[PDB]
Amino acid sequence: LAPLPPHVPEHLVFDFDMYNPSNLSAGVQEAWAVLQESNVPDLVWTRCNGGHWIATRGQLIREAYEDYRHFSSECPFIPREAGEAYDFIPTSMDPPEQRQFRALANQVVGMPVVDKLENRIQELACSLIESLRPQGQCNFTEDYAEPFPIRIFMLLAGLPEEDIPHLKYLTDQMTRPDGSMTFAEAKEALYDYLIPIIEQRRQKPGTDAISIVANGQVNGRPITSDEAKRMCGLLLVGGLDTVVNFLSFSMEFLAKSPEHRQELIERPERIPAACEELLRRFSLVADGRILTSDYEFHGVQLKKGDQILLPQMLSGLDERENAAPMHVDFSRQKVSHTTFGHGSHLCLGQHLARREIIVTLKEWLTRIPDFSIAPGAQIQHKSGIVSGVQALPLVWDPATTKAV
Ligand code: HEM
Ligand SMILES: CN(C)c1cccc2c(S(=O)(=O)NCCCCCCCCNC(=O)[C@]34C[C@H]5C[C@H](C[C@H](C5)C3)C4)cccc12
Ligand SMILES: [K+]
Repeated sequence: LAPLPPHVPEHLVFDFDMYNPSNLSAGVQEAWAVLQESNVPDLVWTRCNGGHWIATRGQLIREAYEDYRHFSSECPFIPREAGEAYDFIPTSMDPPEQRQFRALANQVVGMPVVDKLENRIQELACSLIESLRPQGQCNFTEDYAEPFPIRIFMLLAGLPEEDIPHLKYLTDQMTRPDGSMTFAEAKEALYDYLIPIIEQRRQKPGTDAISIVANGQVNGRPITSDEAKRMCGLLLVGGLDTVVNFLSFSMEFLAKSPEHRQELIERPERIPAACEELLRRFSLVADGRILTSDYEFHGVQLKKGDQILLPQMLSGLDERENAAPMHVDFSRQKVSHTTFGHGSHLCLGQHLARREIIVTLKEWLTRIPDFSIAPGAQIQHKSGIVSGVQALPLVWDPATTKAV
C-alpha cells in the first residue's frame, strides 16, 4: 500500500487491487463489480499499485474518456512506470495530434478492410475448429483462441507464417508479464522485430498494413520510421489478448449455459445481438488516464499527475446502465457498454473484433453444438489491464458433431 496523498480524503479509500482483486475465484467481472456496491462512491482512491483513482460508474467513465484535456493518455497504464515507458501510437497520444495517426491506423483495420477479410476469417476459424472437432476435447484458450487473431494479423500485415511462433513469444512477453522483464524491455524486444520490417517496406512498399502505415502521411508530412514502428506495435498487440480472452469468457459462459447455447443453435440470426450482449457482460479492458492539471471532478479534488483507472469493463456492468447487469439476455433492447472504450480512442479494431467473435460463434456452434467444461475442471480467471481466462478445458462427444 502506497501512502495516502494528503489531498485524498479518507472516506474515498477503497484498496481495490486491479491485478489481484479479492473474490477473483468468483469470476473477474464479479470481482470488479464489488466497486459498484451501494456503499462505494462513484469515484474512489485505492492505495494498491502505487495509488490511483478508479471511476466506478459508467457516467464518470464515459465523461473522463471524453475529456482528454484533463484526462490524458500520455500515461494510460497502472502502475505509473508501465504507463510512462508505453509509447504506442495512437494509445499514448492525445488529440489533436492523435487524430491523424488514428486516421492512418483506420485505413488498416477499419470497416472496408474487415468486409474484405470476412471470408479469410471464416476459412481460418473453420480449419482451426475442424482440426479439434474429432478429438472430443481442447483447451479452447490455447488451441483455438490464441492461434486465431495472431493469424488474422499476419494476413493483414503480410508477414510470413513461420514468424508466428517468434511473434507470439514476443507479444506474450509483453502482455502476460511474469516479472522477469520490465515492460520497457519487452517493448524493445518487440520493436527489434518490427524495426527491420519497416525499413524494408519503406524502401520497397507493398500493400500490407505495415507498408500502408510506414509510408503514410500524418499532420502534413511523411510518418517517421519511429512513428510507424510505434503504430505497428499497437496494431499487432491490440487485437491479441483482448480477442483471446474475450472469446474465452464467451465460450466458458456458453459451455456453462446449455440454454443459451440452444438459443443460438435454434436461432443463429441472433448471434450478432448475442455477440453484443456478451461484449457487455464479459467486458474485460481496464486502462486509464493521467490528470493534466488540478481538477474538481464530480465533487472530488484531483491533482495534476494523479492517475485514474477508468475501467472500460465497468460501464456495462453498472446497474444504472443496464438492469440486472450480471444476467445474460440475448434479446436485451438497449445493450449499453464501453467495452471498446469511448471518446477519441474508441477501438479502431471493434469491427474486426465483432467479425472474429461472430464468425467464431457461428462456426463453432455449427460444428460442435454440444460442449461442456471438462468434468472436474474449475475455470481460473486473471485480472489486469486486459482481464482473462487462464485455461479453458472443453469436452464434447464427437458423434454429436459434424464436419462441415
Ligand atoms: C474484444 C476485442 C477488443 C477489445 C475489447 C478492445 C478494446 C479497446 C479499448 C478499450 C480501446 C481504448 C483504449 C484507450 O482508450 O486507452 C481500444 C483501442 C484500440 N484498439 Fe481495440 N479492442 C479489441 C480488439 C481490437 C482489434 C482486433 C484491433 C486490431 C488491431 C484493435 C486495435 C485497436 C487500436 C489500433 C486502438 C487505438 C485507437 C486510438 O488510440 O485511436 N483492437 N481497444
Ligand atoms: C509497481 N510495481 C512493483 C508493480 C505492481 C504490480 C504490477 C507490476 C507490473 S505488471 O507485471 O503487472 N505489468 C502491468 C503492465 C502490463 C502491460 C501490458 C500493456 C500491453 C498491452 N497493450 C496495449 O497497448 C493495449 C492498449 C489498449 C488498451 C488495452 C487493450 C488494447 C487497447 C491493447 C492494452 C509491472 C511492473 C511493476 C508492477
Ligand atoms: K508514456
